[PDB]
Amino acid sequence: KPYSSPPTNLRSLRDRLTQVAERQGVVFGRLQRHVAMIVVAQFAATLTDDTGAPLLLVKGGSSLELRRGIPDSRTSKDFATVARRDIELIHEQLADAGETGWEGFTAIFTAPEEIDVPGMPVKPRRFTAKLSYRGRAFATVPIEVSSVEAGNADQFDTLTSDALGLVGVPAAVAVPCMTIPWQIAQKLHAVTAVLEEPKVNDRAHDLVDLQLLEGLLLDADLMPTRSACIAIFEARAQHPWPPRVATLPHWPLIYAGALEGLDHLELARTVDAAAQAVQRFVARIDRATK
Ligand SMILES: [Mg+2]
Ligand SMILES: [Mg+2]
Ligand SMILES: [Mg+2]
Ligand SMILES: [Mg+2]
Ligand SMILES: [Mg+2]
Ligand SMILES: [Mg+2]
Ligand SMILES: [Mg+2]
Ligand SMILES: [Mg+2]
Ligand SMILES: [Mg+2]
Ligand SMILES: [Mg+2]
Ligand SMILES: [Mg+2]
Ligand SMILES: [Mg+2]
Ligand SMILES: [Mg+2]
Ligand SMILES: [Mg+2]
Repeated sequence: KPYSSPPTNLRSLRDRLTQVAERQGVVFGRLQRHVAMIVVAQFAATLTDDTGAPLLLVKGGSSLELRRGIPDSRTSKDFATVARRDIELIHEQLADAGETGWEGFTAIFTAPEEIDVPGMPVKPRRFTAKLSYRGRAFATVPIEVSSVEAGNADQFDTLTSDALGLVGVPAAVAVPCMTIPWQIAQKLHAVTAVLEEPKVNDRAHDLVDLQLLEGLLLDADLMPTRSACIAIFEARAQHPWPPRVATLPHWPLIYAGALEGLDHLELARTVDAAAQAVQRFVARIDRATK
């Protein structure tokens, strides 16, 4: 029933993914995008400095899937990371690791294009991972790499998934990840940001993530989160800490879009409620002491 040898080719792999998808309540595509992200994360985890410390830490929506699992988290198109070295070192090293492969998987990485963010001197970079399995093309994953800010690469947590084990690829998955205080600081800053005149802030989906993150924090001291929020808000030097959590006019339907699939969780069902929940979280963080 569980597979004793790895899949011999892509068809047998897709076929096993679909049997696992139905076997436990997921759409085939969500599970496939998740396997592709696990594979990309394993390529990123082979990038070590001369002490063995990771060079890339996963963040954003990919981190949250790993933390909570597929059923209890938002679908994440992006695979975002924070590097502790320059991209040119990062991009060459991924192509290397992508060529060596991992348990049948191989990857090709398009060229990094700088993107524009006005609060960071070092600009973020986006490119794409074209995955293959035993030679045959498998999936395409957007990647976002950005620079360290304050101490957000100082520590990491190491998350695992057993998705690939279900389809008979037994090797352990262990992905270094940005810690929650810094995920909270970054999403808080992005969700309360006011942008330049061409564009508007569409990030109502971050109000879901911030409610998930507050649960994962549980009853821990918030002093590390407060320190991290102070640090991100000062370094970027856009709007000040503590921010006001403003709802924009198109956000009701975007927010409702970000809740798809999460009926079982205890989350605010409307955007106004979500904003309030996030504002009380902000007030909690700001009051933290010793
Ligand atoms: Mg085939
Ligand atoms: Mg299926
Ligand atoms: Mg199966
Ligand atoms: Mg460097
Ligand atoms: Mg590219
Ligand atoms: Mg710091
Ligand atoms: Mg650590
Ligand atoms: Mg963010
Ligand atoms: Mg505290
Ligand atoms: Mg602290
Ligand atoms: Mg105001
Ligand atoms: Mg909905
Ligand atoms: Mg609704
Ligand atoms: Mg609170």
